[PDB]
Amino acid sequence: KQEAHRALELLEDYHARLSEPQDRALRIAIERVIRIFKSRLFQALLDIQEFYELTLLDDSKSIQQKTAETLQIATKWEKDGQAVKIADFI
Amino acid sequence: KQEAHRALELLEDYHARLSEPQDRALRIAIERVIRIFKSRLFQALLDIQEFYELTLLDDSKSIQQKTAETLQIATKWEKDGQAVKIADFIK
Repeated sequence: KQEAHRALELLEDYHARLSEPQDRALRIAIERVIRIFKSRLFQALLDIQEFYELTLLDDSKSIQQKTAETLQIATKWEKDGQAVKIADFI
Repeated sequence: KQEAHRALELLEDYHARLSEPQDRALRIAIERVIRIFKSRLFQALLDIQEFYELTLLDDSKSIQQKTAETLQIATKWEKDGQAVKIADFIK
């Protein structure tokens, strides 16, 4: 139970088993959750891809510079639980 | 290539090839990226697990109430997905 790596798998399976017409509104709402979650995951993975490209693959940057940039990215992620993040900002 | 689903794999491979002593500080910094990224993914997965438990598994909630809750969590997560950081507080 509650194997974190399976969380999305289980949500998808719950969706698949929701096949009665009186349950259809819930089914469509869960599809929206699934889409939104996979978009979050995709953006996270692009954070890695963009770091890999801007920093690690750029042979013009010194090891020192690459190290600094590498530390900076992880610090941002580490601080996100205490971050003030404003939806639909100016 | 840049296939998103393999982005962490490629980073793991770069780490593995970064074996010279002058590059060791960068290797250790990359270990920290990998650790922190995995924590981010775990926490995201727990956001699903927590919704699944609280809403979908609770047979005492009507389909209507589960639907309402599911819609609200999508609205919230959509706002979160585009929110911009302005500050963080120590602690």
